[PDB]
Amino acid sequence: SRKNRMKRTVRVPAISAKIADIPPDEYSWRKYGQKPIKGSPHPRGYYKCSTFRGCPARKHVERALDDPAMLIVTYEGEHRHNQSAMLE
Ligand SMILES: [Zn+2]
Repeated sequence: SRKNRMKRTVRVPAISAKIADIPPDEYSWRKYGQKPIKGSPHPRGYYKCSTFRGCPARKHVERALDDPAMLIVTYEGEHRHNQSAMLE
């Protein structure tokens, strides 16, 4: 084997008045069901990235335990998008 990677980042926008656990993205996404984490209450949602076809990748959304306000995003697979797709 040729190999797959997982990366993590934390999201939390300062500018907006209210924090949403389902916030807006630069690109569209598709959502799958949600499943619980044992020992950590906080449902983890499964999402896929939809922007422009040919994009390989899947992602999961999780909430920070430090503070419920911060969001954790785990991306698998690389993302390649066309700027015109946003318009699009
Ligand atoms: Zn993507």
